[PDB]
Amino acid sequence: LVKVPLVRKKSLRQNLIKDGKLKDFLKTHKHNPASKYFPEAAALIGDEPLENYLDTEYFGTIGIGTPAQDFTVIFDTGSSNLWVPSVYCSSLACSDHNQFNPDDSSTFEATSQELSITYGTGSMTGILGYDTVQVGGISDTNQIFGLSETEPGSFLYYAPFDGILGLAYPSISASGATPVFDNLWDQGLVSQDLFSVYLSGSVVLLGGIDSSYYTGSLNWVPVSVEGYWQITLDSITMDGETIACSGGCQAIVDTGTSLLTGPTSAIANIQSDIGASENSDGEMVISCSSIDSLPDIVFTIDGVQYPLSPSAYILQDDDSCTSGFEGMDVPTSSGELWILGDVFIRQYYTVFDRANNKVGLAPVA
Repeated sequence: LVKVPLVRKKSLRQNLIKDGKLKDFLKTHKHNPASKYFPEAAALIGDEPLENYLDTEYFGTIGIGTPAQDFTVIFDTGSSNLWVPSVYCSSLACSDHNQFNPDDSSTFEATSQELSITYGTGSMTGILGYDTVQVGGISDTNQIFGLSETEPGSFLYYAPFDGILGLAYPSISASGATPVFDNLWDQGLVSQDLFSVYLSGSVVLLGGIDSSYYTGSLNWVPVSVEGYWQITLDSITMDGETIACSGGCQAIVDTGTSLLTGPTSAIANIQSDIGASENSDGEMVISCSSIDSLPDIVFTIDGVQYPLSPSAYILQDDDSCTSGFEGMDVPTSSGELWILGDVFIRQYYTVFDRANNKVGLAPVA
């Protein structure tokens, strides 16, 4: 089976906290995760292009070129581009990361096309090139990717990743560059037009489904809008009570974030009920000792119930327990939108099917 092992590491946020940098940032910027998903939710003043990856926790490794140069990357279902930093990246922030040197690669082919990458909070500038990408043991030849050269923000210096490998639909790829998964499929390098994610780290399984990772039967849900891995949510309940998504709503399955993210108001209510409070470094801490007294939250999808127990929605680290919930302000006309991140995936093995445009889910084993 083609397996890409994932390692769980402290987040960019945690690193910012530990260096005492987060406070100042937050005082002068207004963070809205909604900006990754809507061209309209952007920050007016965006000097931190990677702000939206504050909370990513799982990373994988890929090789690029001949012979291979390695990089740690985020396997992101909420984006579609592949990019890594160029050796030409002079910025301070590029300094202790792996960078790609095209001169060292006998298979590299330059292009004159510019890459402009944005995740809603400022842009990164670079160049597009082709090379062979080593992923899960496979050699993905003629893969177009970006080499970033301009200021990526101070956040990169503290990030546990070098770059990002997008897993969404091609419709949302900047410059229409072909995504990794599409090129693999196009070249007949994978068994089937689908992929699955298992979080313990865990693995990204390319072109397969492994029954060892779940119990029960898989439940299939159609993708409702092709672009992100977007589905229809039926409701959200907390103590038998409907707390949000009344009469249905939209949800995006996103591996590039660890948290459950939803509209500010629903969220403010949930935080209050679970006993969380916000600290200086701007986190919602909860007492670890209070876990056993919390209620489950249930998402109903296509008429099936997916409960998350407190042990699931509350993150337990070193020196702390933190809330796995976060809020965002979605645009006007946009309807209610929830984002399902690691917290959810860690409990429900997820299958991403491109052949049929559906998502499948089942309780982990």
